[PDB]
Amino acid sequence: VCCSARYNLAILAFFGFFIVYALRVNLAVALVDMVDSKKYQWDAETQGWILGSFFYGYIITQIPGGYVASKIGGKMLLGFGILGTAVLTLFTPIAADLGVGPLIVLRALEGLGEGVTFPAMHAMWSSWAPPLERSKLLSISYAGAQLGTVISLPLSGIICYYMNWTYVFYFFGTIGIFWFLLWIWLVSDTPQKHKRISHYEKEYILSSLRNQLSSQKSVPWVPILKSLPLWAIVVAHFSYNWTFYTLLTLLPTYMKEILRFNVQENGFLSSLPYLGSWLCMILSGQAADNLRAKWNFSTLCVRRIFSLIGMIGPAVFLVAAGFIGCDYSLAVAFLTISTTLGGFCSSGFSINHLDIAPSYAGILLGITNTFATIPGMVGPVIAKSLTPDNTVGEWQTVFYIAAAINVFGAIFFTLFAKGEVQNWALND
Repeated sequence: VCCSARYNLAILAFFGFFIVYALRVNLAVALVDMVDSKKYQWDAETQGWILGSFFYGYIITQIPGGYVASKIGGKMLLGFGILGTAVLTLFTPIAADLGVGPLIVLRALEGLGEGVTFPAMHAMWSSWAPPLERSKLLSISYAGAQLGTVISLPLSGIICYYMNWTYVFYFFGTIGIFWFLLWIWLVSDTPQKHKRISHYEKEYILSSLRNQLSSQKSVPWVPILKSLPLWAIVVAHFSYNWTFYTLLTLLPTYMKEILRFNVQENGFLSSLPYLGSWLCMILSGQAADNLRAKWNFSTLCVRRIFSLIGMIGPAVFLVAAGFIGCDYSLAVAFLTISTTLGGFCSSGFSINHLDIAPSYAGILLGITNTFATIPGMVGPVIAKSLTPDNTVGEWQTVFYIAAAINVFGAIFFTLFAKGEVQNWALND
């Protein structure tokens, strides 16, 4: 039944991430319409910092967000993070008028508010998803970001065409509040707290989670930081984020500067890879859960297979993108194929935090994001320093580096990953 309580939560989280990512993306396309050459005379560096200061706040509140979510539950953290994002987005037109400093402060506040949503959602699923249904539920929850980017890219441009650029922020921000009103009303942080959950569904979920939750009184920080299986996930996530920062920022820039294709202006062709990623995310979660449920594959084997696919497969196409030459059509094809194969990581390492320690998945995902958000802020300078002459060979070297990092991460995860609850997560 589609209207079951846990899938209702999954759909609501899907739309929450859709809204948050649409809010995040629409700035990148409203900016080009408001900058000069009233219009604001911000150069390339000022625009880059306006865009990138979000992550300097996004990084900070990952581990604290996970810890607080494990202590009190994720409902309020997620709801208020997304509400803060929306409300602060509503003020972007004013902050732009005060000046660069106020706007960078606003973006940093958005990042701080938004840092807790992912660890909070993991800590929320640690109480809602039965072990043999995590792949479906988490995939449905996190495909919202992909669909949000897909819908935000063209619709914001349409709004700017028919309305002033401020209405983009107004529209998405008010939709954020209208979603928060549903989140406050329809969702609870645990099945025992749910107001409408049927008796047998609660019994089913609690019975499924009965022997995986922890009896411990306090977080095992030392075991968490000492466990090799966690560092396997960290190494996988860092490599994945580096590879996809490359794929979705540098490769479009490669097409812009070397091939002169200007994909950023086309719009729809830019959203195509995200649509493919959304569809593959959902279907690879479905297939990954079926493999564990019906065919009786070991969880670790499924994680290994899907991580190897979703990491190594994109590497080959990313490397090929440097050899395609003047044909930008096949460059777009490789971008789309790589971003589509990227969906398997939604059932690969991206879920393994719950697998190795469900009771502390919030903290584990907080640590993993704290490590994996670094590439999104170190890549700009690396690319700037690796392509001084801006020729095909330098971009080929950049793609070689990205593919090498991706393959090393995939191999490390394959070697050192685990798919069963660690003993340090069960009892003192």
